[PDB]
Formats: sequence, structure tokens, C-alpha cells
Amino acid sequence: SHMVQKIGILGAMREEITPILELFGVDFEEIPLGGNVFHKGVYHNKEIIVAYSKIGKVHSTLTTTSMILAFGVQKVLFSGVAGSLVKDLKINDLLVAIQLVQHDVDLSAFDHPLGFIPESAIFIETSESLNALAKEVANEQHIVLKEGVIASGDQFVHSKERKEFLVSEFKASAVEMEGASVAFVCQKFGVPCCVLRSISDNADEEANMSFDAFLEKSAQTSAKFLKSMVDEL
Amino acid sequence: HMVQKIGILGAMREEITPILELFGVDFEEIPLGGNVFHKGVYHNKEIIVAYSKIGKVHSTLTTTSMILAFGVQKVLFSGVAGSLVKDLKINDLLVAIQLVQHDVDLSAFDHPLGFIPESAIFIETSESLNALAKEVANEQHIVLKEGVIASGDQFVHSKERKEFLVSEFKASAVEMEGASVAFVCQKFGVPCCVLRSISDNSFDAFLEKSAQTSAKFLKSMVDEL
Ligand SMILES: Nc1ncnc2[nH]cnc12
Repeated sequence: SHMVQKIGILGAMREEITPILELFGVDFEEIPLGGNVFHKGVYHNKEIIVAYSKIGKVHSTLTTTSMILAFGVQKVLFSGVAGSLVKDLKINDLLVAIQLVQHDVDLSAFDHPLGFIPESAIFIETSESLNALAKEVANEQHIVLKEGVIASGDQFVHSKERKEFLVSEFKASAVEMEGASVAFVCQKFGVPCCVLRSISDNADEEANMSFDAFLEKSAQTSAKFLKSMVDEL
Repeated sequence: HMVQKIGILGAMREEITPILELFGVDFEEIPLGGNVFHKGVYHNKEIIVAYSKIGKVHSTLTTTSMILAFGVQKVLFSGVAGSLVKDLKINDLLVAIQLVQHDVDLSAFDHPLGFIPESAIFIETSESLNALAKEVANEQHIVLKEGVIASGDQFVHSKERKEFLVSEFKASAVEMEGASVAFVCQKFGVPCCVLRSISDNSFDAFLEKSAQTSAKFLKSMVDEL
């Protein structure tokens, strides 16, 4: 029914949604579609649709589209982990993405700026309203929540040279592989989106080792915070 | 019972009018997710035609929308691609037997390039549509070339990057949207056929010519479906 509010909650990997399903604690019906498993439950009278997309831009575009078109979700909250590009963002710290960019798009051979695609824009915006809510919830929990630009692309970044490019070209604070495609799809449909990330690594030569040591704790941190936001919705 | 619903995607806007005009039936414009879908009925099949837009996110969105919102059961995707190999020339028509996202890189974890966990490097296409393409080609006096198409969100033109696509994936041609549309179709169980006219071994003139011959090719595949 259109009288039932529907909220999509997305992560990229199983580990990013496991804690979400546990924290919400209601029974979820499993519904397979398009290679994804959607978990549908009712929490405080809201239908919550939870899924992990699998990694990267094509997987996350597909899953966000299914949530909106097939499940009729009217907000998307994305939760997961990211690599830090700035010294003040340390392991486990939370960032909300005020703008996102696809950092790997390169049509500069035809004089477009890096990150730009025709009919689109370098920077994609998220919901003022939901980010304002994230800030209120962080303040009300005594959690430090940074706001910044997140760069997304289909490579796991693990080099000083790529980090330096991300900071100089886009002034990005963190890097990951899905945010910009989820925020893009939500913008095309006019659906409010929030992208929350907790830092798992520093996107440098050691990033794989950090990512594996910290993924689960960082995914839990983001997942708890997302649950705090749904509790105020 | 249910009508057959066929989706036709063009990778360039210039390809779209030639398609609608050749089908010769009335098309209704339906906007959705910033895309425009043209819906008509040709020989009692529903035909939904759209430009994919540029880059993998745009084309994943267009394809997922066509499947979920219009119920397309098979997808034909036409466009242009640059050659990576010695035996292709301008205006050759190539059917993609497999595709790859050539820019995917999780090598920090010792995964091979192009690979994502819970996925695979190569994306397959429809044996029965690719066979139909070969039949149509016969009838239209076209030699259909077969190969691997590599797709990524960068324009590929350097010697080093072209030789990488050949050595890493044995790709025959390169473009930006094919892999993502074939991948979405695979996820949903939708037969897909990806056809590309080879652009380089005057662009606007090549584009205008290839759009007409591809329109003609697509319509005669539909005639056999
Ligand atoms: N360094 C990194 N690069 C891309 N995506 C990530 N997610 C977490 N860390 C990342």
C-alpha cells in the first residue's frame, strides 16, 4: 500500500548489512530479485527493505534501482565502510557524504573535466534533510560526525599517488566503490538519499591489511548510527 | 498469456530516431529516471527503445529500469566501438560473445583485474540471439565478426592501455556501456545481444551511416523473434 512508508537500507557487502539485520531485530522476509536478496521487515510501522548490492558501481546502481522501482522505497540510507583520505578521519570515524563524485570517470580526452559525464555533473548531492538529521542524531549521541565529499570508483585505492589525486582534483575526504552511484540513482528518481561511512583504512599501501582487520567493527559503527537515524524517522 | 516485450538500446542518441523511423509504427514517449523510453507495438510485440546514456552507471540504470518498469524479456543493444585488433576495420559489425569491465581493480587483494567477489571477469551473452544475429547478417550480406568487448568509464586511446586490454582480457574492441547492459541482463535472466559497429582500426558521418545499417539489422532480428 502507498499508505505504508518504505525505507531502503543498502550496504555493498554482506558484512555491512549483517549488523543492520541484527540491530533491527524484527523478522525479515527474504525476496530474491536481480541477483540480490532483499530482506523485507516492518519496524515501527515502516516497511524496511535491506540488501547488500555487491561491490562497485554497476552492482550498486542495479540494487538502488530495484529498491526504488520494484520495492517502491521512498528514502535510501546507505551504510558501510570507506578509506580515509584526510588525517583527521581515523579508523572507525563516521562521515556523512554531502556530495559524491565518480572519481574514475575520464572523458578528458574530449575536454570534459575529470569526473564529468554529459547530462550529469561532477558532484552529486545527497538529502539536506537527512544529512541535517544525521548531524542532529550525532550531536544527541555525543558522536563526532564529519561531513565531506566522498569519491567512488571501481578500484580499491591503495596508493599515495591515487590518494593525492583524489584530494587535489575533488577535495574528497574518503574513498569507496558505491556511494556516488547510489546517490546518482536516487537523484534521477527524486528519492532522498543519505550516505554514511565508517573508516576501515587509509587508502594507502597497507590498505588491504587495515581493511581486513577493521571491516567488521567499522561496518558495526556505521550500522548502529544508521539505526539511530531510522529511530528518529 | 503474455505478449513478447523486446528492449532495444542505442549507445548514442543519434542511433534512436533511425530505429523508431524504420520500425515505422507509433511510439509513445515515457520519461522515467531521467531517461526517455519509446514504447510501440510492432508485429504484435511490444518494443521499448531508449538511448542508454553515457558510462556504466547511466547504462545500468537505463537497462534495470527497462526490465523492471517495462518488463522487457530480451534486450538488443547497438552502438559503436574502437578496434583493438589487426583484423577489424571501419564499419565492421561485431557481436560481443563475452564482455568485461576493464577498469575494475581489486588487485590490492590479489584478485585478478576485472574481477569482483560474487561475480566473474567475463559476462556472457545469449547463444540464441547471437545465432540469430549471424542468420540476419547472412541475409543482409554482412560478415558478422565475433569478439570480446571491454567496457570502462574512460576513453581508451593510449598504446599502453590498448595493449593492456588485449593482453589482460583478449579484447577485440572497446567502448563504455556494453558490459554493464549485458551484466544487468544476466542478473535478471534476460537474453541480451550486444552489436557494435567498428569506428576506427569523419565520426559524425560514420555515426549517421552506422545508425541506419544498425536500425536495419535490429528490425530484421525483431522480425525473426
Ligand atoms: N581504500 C579503499 N578504496 C576503495 N574502497 C574502499 N572501501 C574501504 N576502503 C576502501
